[PDB]
Amino acid sequence: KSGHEIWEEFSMSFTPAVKEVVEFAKRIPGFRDLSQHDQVNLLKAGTFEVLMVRFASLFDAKERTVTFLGSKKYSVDDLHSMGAGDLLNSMFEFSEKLNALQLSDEEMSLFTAVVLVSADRSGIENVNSVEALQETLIRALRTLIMKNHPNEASIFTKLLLKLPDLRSLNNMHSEELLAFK
Repeated sequence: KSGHEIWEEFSMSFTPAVKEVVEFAKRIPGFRDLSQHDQVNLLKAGTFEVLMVRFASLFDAKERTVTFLGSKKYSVDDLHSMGAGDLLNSMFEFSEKLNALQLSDEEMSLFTAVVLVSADRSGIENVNSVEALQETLIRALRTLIMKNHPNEASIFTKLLLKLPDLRSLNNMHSEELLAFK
């Protein structure tokens, strides 16, 4: 219910959501050909970030209300009372900005590929391999946004900036989330 009891609505979700990530990444072109080490280490290390990008749809910047799977609604303007970490706050700010970007289906999910393969290299053997792939996936993402967002160019680089921002969200707020299973 009340104050910080909102983590039960976000709780239940996103750890079940862990595995949607693994299949998604299964469809990523070239992923399955990376070292079995790295693929999992990369999944392990960027999953959280993929969730961030992916739960941005949960928030309605227009109505300033996130809606969890199960569809109980709150408000970023209420629950910042409510004791609701400051995470879901941080989640607000990030997601409406990325939401403003008005990506498309095809784009939003390519961006997401690039975000997984961009995951912290720390646990990774073949980084030179993993950068080959990000740089390729980051190819398709340049022309698609130039294609679909022609005098809207900036969207491309404004996406490359979201990345350490997610880096940080991850290394700031991870401790309390994926550790559910």
